[PDB]
Amino acid sequence: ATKSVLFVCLGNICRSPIAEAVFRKLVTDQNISENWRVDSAATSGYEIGNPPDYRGQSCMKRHGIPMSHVARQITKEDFATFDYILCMDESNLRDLNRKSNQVKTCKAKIELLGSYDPQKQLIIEDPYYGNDSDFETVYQQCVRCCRAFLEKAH
Ligand SMILES: O=C(Nc1ccccc1)[C@H](c1ccccc1)S(=O)(=O)O
Repeated sequence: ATKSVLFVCLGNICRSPIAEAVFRKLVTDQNISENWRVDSAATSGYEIGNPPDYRGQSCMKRHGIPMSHVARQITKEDFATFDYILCMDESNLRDLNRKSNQVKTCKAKIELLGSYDPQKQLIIEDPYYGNDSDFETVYQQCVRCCRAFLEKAH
């Protein structure tokens, strides 16, 4: 039975495509990518059609994890098809819950990705107005959370 996860952030050009790429690498490394549908989407329409922010690409290149995506906004269908929708911050979470209540079928469990962090850094903060170190922190959070999520979903 194929499992599925959608990572979600505000623009879908940084936090969620990083989480998506980190997770895809993890399952590929453990020989189970074929068992997973992995994707990412945005709560907003700010960046639809755009590639991941290059500041995030720079970070990912340093860690040797390839990343490619075209930003898209989450849709009503996503709530029906995904097992998990894992988002970055409380604002994302409130929007996703609002949207989920507008559809008939919500298969997805909607949660903060950070709820999986063994180090308990609950929020994955938007690094848009931040510096290199903020992108690195996002990356590290995604690694820790994705590993924990794969090991045992809530
Ligand atoms: O879209 C974003 N923020 C945002 C900030 C201001 C206006 C619109 C979007 C976020 C982002 C962070 C770093 C570099 C690019 C984008 S994301 O949610 O992580 O993708």
